Amino acid sequence: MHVLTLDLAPVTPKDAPLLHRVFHLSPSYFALIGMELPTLEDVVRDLQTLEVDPRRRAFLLFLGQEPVGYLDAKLGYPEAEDATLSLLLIREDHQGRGLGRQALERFAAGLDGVRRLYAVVYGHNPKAKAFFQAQGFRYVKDGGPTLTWYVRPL
Ligand SMILES: [Cl-]
Repeated sequence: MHVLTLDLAPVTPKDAPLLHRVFHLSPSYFALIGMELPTLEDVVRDLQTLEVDPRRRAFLLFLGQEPVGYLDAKLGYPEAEDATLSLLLIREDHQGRGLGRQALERFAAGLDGVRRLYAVVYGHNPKAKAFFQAQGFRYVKDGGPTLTWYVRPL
């Protein structure tokens, strides 16, 4: 059986163990960007940091009770009127079923009053670049060797 509708649950520091597990079930992403899997202590610290920023919009992605991804954006960056998506991750066993597109469309639906939505891609990740272009994000610039910027009007 399949749950179809993806729920976007706002993340809090008590979610650290669940977000840790999502990252640990996504090893290929961390290898691609040249990083060890995050420690639980690292995930806690990162959640404490986003907790105190009123403009961060971060979510665990749920199918029923199962955490199957993570979405992290910042309103008001690069400009006050815009938003930027810094991470969209679907757990590796749930990739290729349209959940990335669903998460993006559900998130963008909530941004009436925002002007443009940027996405920043880290490292040599052409698969992610192909995904964002397919969803209507055009290339803006590269941000040095490690970063590439894309944008979609709302
Ligand atoms: Cl459903």
